[PDB]
Amino acid sequence: HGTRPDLTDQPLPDADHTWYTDGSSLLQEGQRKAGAAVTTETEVIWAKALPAGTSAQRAELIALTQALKMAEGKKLNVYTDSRYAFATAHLTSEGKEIKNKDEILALLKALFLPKRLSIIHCGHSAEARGNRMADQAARKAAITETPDTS
Ligand SMILES: [Mg+2]
Repeated sequence: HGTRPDLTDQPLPDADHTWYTDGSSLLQEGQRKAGAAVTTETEVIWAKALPAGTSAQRAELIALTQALKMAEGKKLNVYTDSRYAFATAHLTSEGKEIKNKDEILALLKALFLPKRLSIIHCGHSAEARGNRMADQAARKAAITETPDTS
């Protein structure tokens, strides 16, 4: 499925990591704030504010890419509530005239870092709690932290 032949959409039965990702972009009194995060069901393992103006879609790609990078050499089940990020990870060919070009390139390269990988798209279950955790962490970073650029 996609550029990476063994990529599955169903959870691996023996993953080393089960992570949740989210990218956020909120309009706070006319100012565009953004953030991204990677979490386990209950703990934040990476989160940061992104440059002013960063769109939600761009932030979503950045978060998923970070998860892939941190899981290099391991078996990863990673969740995303972004249809856009999920679909992008399955692209096999695209032109230069596309939005978020740099982020897409980084994602496509990162797909090959994990030993085994499942990217899953989407309550009171563990997966619902994890997705909610990533959402809260990305929004918290966007609203309460300062970005490294801009
Ligand atoms: Mg999302």
